[PDB]
Amino acid sequence: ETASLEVILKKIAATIISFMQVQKCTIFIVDEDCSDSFSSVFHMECEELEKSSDTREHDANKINYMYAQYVKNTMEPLNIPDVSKDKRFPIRSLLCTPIKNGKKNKVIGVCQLVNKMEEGKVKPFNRNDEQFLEAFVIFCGLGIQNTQMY
Amino acid sequence: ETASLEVILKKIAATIISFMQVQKCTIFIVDEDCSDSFSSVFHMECEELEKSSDTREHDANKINYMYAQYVKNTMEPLNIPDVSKDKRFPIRSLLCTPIKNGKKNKVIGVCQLVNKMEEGKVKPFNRNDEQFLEAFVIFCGLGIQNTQMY
Amino acid sequence: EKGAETASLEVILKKIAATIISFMQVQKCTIFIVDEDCSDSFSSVFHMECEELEKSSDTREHDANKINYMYAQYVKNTMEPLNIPDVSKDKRFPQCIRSLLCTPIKNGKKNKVIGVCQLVNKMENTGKVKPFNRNDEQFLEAFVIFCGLGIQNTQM
Amino acid sequence: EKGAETASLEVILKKIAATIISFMQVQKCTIFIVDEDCSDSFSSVFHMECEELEKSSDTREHDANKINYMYAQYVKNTMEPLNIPDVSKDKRFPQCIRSLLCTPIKNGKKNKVIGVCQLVNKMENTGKVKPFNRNDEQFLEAFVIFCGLGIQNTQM
Repeated sequence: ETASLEVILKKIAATIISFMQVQKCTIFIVDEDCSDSFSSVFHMECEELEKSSDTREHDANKINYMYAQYVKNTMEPLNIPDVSKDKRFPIRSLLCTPIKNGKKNKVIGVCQLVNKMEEGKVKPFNRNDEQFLEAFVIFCGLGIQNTQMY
Repeated sequence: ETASLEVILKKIAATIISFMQVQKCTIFIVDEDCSDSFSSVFHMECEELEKSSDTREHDANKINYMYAQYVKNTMEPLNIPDVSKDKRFPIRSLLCTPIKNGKKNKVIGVCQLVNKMEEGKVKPFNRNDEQFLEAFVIFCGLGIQNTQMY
Repeated sequence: EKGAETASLEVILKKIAATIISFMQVQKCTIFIVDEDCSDSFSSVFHMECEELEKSSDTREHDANKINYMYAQYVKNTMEPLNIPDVSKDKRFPQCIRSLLCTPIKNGKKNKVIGVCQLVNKMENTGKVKPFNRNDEQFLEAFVIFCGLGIQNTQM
Repeated sequence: EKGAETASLEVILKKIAATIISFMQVQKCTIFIVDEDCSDSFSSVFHMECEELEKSSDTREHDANKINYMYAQYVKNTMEPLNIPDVSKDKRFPQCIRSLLCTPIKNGKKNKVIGVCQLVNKMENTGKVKPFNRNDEQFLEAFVIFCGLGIQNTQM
């Protein structure tokens, strides 16, 4: 049914982004019931958000970069089951994990993930997702380092 | 150099989104010069934006859905070289193309693309991109229709 | 429940191989899962590959005459798609069955073949291989139109 | 300028085949570009494929003993990676060269092999095949750790 429709939409966006070299794609599907509206609105984006002049410094100050510094700033996963209801900071569930380096020198990046979903609804990130993300950034860290030293 | 670094970042985000079933991913790379800031911030997302109750009707009214209705509402590509400087509507370059149906029955969707880029900078969408997008949505339209009738 | 964990795994294996290929720049990836039931064997061997088969500059005239390029040849000269249900059972071209759908890629003006798209073994959710149907044929006919444009922009 | 349009094309061809595979659910895609220089031949044949090779339930014990599963076997029993520069030139395992990097996938606790990752033909920008180096080996060693977790979550 619509699960199949929601899968094509993903494919179409990823494909168009690949072939055209655009940052954003949105697929609007005319709602069959209300022709004025959209039954599905599938969105995707890819972007390098900083090509500036530390102007990048001041961008870190911003409220959506919060959790990133919090994790760079702890060396430890941050896990927020429902963000609307959360009381440590002034879009729903969020996992965010330090990308560390080769021989645990220090921290070289952060993975934020937003809205784990159900294979369904939006969901919290569990200890098992954490463990998976932790194993994932190991190779990432090692890939990121190669693209400079070489 | 950083072009290679900007490519890994894309791969990492697409991969993490694939494996974890999240909507948003952001890869922060600690700026080597200012440890407080981010040298790169690579962002990606995938989302179904409407699972509601036409509540979807009122969502069409919104200012970022503008151009979508404009194209549903014309049957013709819309092409805006620099949006900040544009005078037809109250993020920069934008192409937006109707997804039509099998035997040109009517319109079943819209592709918005934002920010063509250079293989470099952000760029306008040309007549050639249009022609390419026009040929692209033909198979899309035919794929979208299959996931309902079947 | 136990066929539900196996379709799962295939998905992961494909993701794995696609991910590693993309990151590593290799032509071929094969992931073997050791059979839990006895450790001397593999319960899954998931293969994926990616490569350009014509790295030679003529010497291609000879290669084009290979047995495995016949469908391609047939579609190119004929200028129309070819649909075979079971490549073995077929009589004009000299168990587990194989299905084939081969479609021409044309120039905008549709009077000349500029390439060909050959697809093998349409699949069902972990289902068997099946024949390509008319929607399949319809769909690919629409798909190669934008392929032609892509390709042509590239040969500038 | 004219080798610049050819690396371009390979990129498009890979994108095409990946796109069509993904949309169509087929195991194999081959895109042929008709040689502009003479229409009887193909100047590019870009192949990509995707499939599970063990669809049988024992009968796998026999399959695991195939010649093309030896590296896999060797890595699994040995429990450590295997790196071959030119699979032909190599003497323990019974031109255009082939390079091979095969790494074990382990359980969290690292005392048992649960699968194996075999990579073939590391490539250079349209460059030739080359040997896998130590970074290659380092990188894959880090990559399979998360593979193990993925796989295991799947076998619940």
